[PDB]
Amino acid sequence: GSSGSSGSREIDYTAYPWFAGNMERQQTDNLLKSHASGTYLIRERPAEAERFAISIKFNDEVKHIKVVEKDNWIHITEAKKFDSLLELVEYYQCHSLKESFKQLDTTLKYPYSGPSSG
Repeated sequence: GSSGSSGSREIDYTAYPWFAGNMERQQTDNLLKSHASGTYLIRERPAEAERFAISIKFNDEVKHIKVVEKDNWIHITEAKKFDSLLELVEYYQCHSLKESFKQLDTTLKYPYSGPSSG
């Protein structure tokens, strides 16, 4: 129960096309693997502290990153703080993910499968 900090309106991550939510892991590596070497997506995980994740298809291998939410902040591997998930995404969207993971060098290019209605 964070005391002092309040929240009037939180950013809706489920409004973006690159939003996946609580999809099926296997489904992620099944749809991503097929996608191109630039398909990224953001999924959520059943946890109090870590309730966010990011999966991007790069190097013929689907990588799954974990998000940490502490002190009303959102970041990964405590390498860089961001006002919120949105920021963290917009950051890599242009800056390669090498900074956090050398082995991984890419930037959110295209979204995931996408919500196909109809």
